[PDB]
Amino acid sequence: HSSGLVPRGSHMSESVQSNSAVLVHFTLKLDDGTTAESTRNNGKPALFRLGDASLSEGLEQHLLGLKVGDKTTFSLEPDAAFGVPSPDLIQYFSRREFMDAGEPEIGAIMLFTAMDGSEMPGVIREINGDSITVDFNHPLAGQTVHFDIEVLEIDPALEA
Repeated sequence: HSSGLVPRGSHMSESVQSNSAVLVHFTLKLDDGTTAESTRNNGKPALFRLGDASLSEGLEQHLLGLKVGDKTTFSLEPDAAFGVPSPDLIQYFSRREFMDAGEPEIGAIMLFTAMDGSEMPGVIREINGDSITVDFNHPLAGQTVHFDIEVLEIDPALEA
């Protein structure tokens, strides 16, 4: 063998792979310095799963190769992060469709049920009589995002 290939010592991956589940701490900040999301704020670490389109490819590319205990800080522009916002994700509802959901209020985040029963938040953008405008774009669409990520564990095992 001429590869530099080495049998892996550990029972689990030693560095993040294309399909790893990764327990992390993270902070995600916007250009103005505000914190959009933090594991501190959530109260607990997050599970980042590579290889199933739950993460952007740009985030995945910065996680690949990291080992437990590694910290990385980096920024992503929208095309590598949460994309730019699309006018197609602005949608129109009748006020009566909110009959059981709560009064629409400008700027509120409301939850909506999709056809397959998964839930999606939407932000109330306009209220004009019977017509309610809702924006379903990702909340961080269009933003440059600043990540600070620390790898806690790779492929955590089920507990007995």
